[PDB]
Amino acid sequence: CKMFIGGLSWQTTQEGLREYFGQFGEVKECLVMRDPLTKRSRGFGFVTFMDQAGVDKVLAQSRHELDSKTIDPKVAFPRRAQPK
RNA sequence: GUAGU
Repeated sequence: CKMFIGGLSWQTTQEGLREYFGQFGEVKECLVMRDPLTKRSRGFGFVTFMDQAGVDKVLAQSRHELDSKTIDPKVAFPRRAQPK
């Protein structure tokens, strides 16, 4: 599982991602790659599902939209989470 | 308003 989420609004948050992505399955993780000085979302983030069956639905649907902006969700390039 | 560990 795990997906990159492009085309977001500058008003989108990772709680707002969970609010939209909870329609396809329970999310295991959500992120928005925002600037900490200007609070701009950069127009993108990430979401992980508790099962692949939520990833399957997000790929199978032809269009997505959050805060009146067309979003572009896709399979995430592999990475390793760091402990803290 | 589009690539993170």
